[PDB]
Amino acid sequence: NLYFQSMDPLLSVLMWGVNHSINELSHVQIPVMLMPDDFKAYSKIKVDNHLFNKENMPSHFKFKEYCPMVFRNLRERFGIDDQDFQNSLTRSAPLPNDGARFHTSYDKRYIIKTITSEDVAEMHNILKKYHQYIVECHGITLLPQFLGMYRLNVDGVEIYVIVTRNVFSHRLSVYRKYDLKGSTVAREASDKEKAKELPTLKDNDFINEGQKIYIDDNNKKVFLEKLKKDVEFLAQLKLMDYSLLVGIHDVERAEQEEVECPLAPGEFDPNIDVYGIKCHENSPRKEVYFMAIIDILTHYDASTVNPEQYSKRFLDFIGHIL
Amino acid sequence: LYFQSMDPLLSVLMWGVNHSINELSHVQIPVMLMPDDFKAYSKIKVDNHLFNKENMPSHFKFKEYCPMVFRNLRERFGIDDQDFQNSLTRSAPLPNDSGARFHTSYDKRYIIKTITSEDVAEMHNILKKYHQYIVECHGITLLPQFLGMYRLNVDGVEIYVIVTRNVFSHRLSVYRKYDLKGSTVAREASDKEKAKELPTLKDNDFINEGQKIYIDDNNKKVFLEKLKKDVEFLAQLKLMDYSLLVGIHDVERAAPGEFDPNIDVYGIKCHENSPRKEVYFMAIIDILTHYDAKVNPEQYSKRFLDFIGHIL
Ligand SMILES: CC[C@@H](Nc1c(C#N)c(-c2ccc(-c3cccc(Cl)c3F)cc2)nc2cnccc12)C(N)=O
Ligand SMILES: CC[C@@H](Nc1c(C#N)c(-c2ccc(-c3cccc(Cl)c3F)cc2)nc2cnccc12)C(N)=O
Repeated sequence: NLYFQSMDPLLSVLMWGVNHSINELSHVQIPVMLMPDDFKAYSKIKVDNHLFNKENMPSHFKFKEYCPMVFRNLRERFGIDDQDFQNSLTRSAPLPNDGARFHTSYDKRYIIKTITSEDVAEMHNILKKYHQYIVECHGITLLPQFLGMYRLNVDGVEIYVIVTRNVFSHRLSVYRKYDLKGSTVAREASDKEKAKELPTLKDNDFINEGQKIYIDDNNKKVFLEKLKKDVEFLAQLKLMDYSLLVGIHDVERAEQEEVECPLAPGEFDPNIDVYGIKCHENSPRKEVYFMAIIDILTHYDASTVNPEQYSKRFLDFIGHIL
Repeated sequence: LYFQSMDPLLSVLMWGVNHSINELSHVQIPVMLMPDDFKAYSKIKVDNHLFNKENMPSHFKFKEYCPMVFRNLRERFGIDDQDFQNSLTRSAPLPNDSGARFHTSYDKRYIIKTITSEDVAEMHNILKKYHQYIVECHGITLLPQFLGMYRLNVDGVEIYVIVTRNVFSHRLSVYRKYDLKGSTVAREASDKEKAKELPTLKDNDFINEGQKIYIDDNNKKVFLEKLKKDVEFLAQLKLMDYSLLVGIHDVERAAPGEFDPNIDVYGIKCHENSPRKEVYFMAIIDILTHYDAKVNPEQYSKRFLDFIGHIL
């Protein structure tokens, strides 16, 4: 059964705190609708164990959840059941990707990131507009899905954490990934980065490697129409420096790595892998693309391009590569 | 389940038991308890801002004493942790009446009583010997079954709480109830006490009413043999001032007269030749008075056993 053990005590507190948060909400009514107070709310928990569970958990920790009712409503609006979320974040420890550091949930559904107190403050600044935007697009958006936000304290180490939905497939592997922005001199992966297993490539890598993305005219028009709305919303909030993250699944590469070791090859569940787009019938390779916006929370007040200019250049760059 | 109550302390108790048991489901059942488990505790302090402001208090603390020991006790007494959690939280405990106050779980399986910090210290003082006594008698005893001990804090007020098992049936009504000590001293329920629906009657009430408990020779032997061993243990811990609690169920006022002895563990049916079809619920309560509060514990125990033997 579930002990929340880790060598990383901050991961043990995160798994414990998500378990607690979700069980607590099981004892709080789902309201007709969110109110203003729900956007300034928190729950704080301080645990002090003495000679109790001293093996599998730290004895002294704090866990704080920001606006629990709002993130619960956001999970529901993005089609995520709270018990599934709880199992994803607690049944086995999140895995490190190894400042660039992130974790993935064990089942690769969710991304966990350490954020600053400035981030948390900016999150509260946008949370009402973000929530209403999610309402009006019926949860259909390329924006990050913010699913939970927490503060952890153990051993005198304080961190803030955000949980988002993975852009990539929980099952289909990515052999190539790009963080894309536009209009940035020398924006390309370092030598050390390109030497890794799965490098995070960037704008000049995408251009200089001849990267194409083969989606049909309909999927392109639907995708670019969402991007425009989402990026216009970000520019209204005065946000900038966001990326399009692009993951490519190569069906025949994935297949050759199985032979070394029921959805058909290249098929995915669009209710789980929500950012997936199939290639068109004339791709030179059978590929599946995963594409969405990440990393939105830079406010213009914090060469300085303005958010209008950033949004136009970004849309122009993505439009010119597809 | 929102743990709502007019009494904030009851919400905290229900939230706390709920949290306690869920937490223990994330903790291994040890091969055996160790000395540290008898000096252990869990503390949680909750501070909510504009969250769950309707059901629950926004600021509270909950401490569980020796959670590993009370979990083991619950198992040794044939109690599943999810049934226990259910009994204490599906619906608020009900107050007996209104120091003498107690609550009953909503399903009448358990007793919840506010105790002093002095009680909490004396429970820690006896708990290793009590646990090892429960091991030795295989959970067969008329002692109080100590199932959980806690400290609650809400809105400036702090209380300590013990949970025990109901001596009485979760189903069968008691029409008559005695607190018996064998004090040759005066022990009579008050006129106020006696005006109630169910008075707590005492030694001299039992004598003056000529109350009879008709048990067959085998049940009485087994019962007095347990009582002897239990009372000799109490005297060895230098505990005194405990009572036999006796509840009488009247079957004719009505299958009638039957009960599950895995739930109502203190039930004993009457002699077939009893002039009334009764069922008796009898066990020891209220053991935590140490002689060091200064008739001695040996004398108390012998005078106690003699009186119970006297009445059957
Ligand atoms: C390039 C990104 C990296 N992987 C990430 C990645 C990160 N880091 C993120 C991510 C980025 C930034 C933030 C974030 C920062 C500050 C404040 C707030 Cl509120 C935030 F939300 C959260 C999550 N999301 C991903 C989604 N799916 C797949 C891969 C992803 C990688 N190297 O592959
Ligand atoms: C006769 C007393 C009352 N009913 C009680 C009753 C009480 N009070 C108790 C009880 C008494 C004392 C304590 C107690 C005090 C101090 C410290 C510690 Cl550690 C204790 F455990 C706990 C529980 N147990 C009962 C069991 N079954 C049926 C009726 C019961 C009643 N009036 O009916």
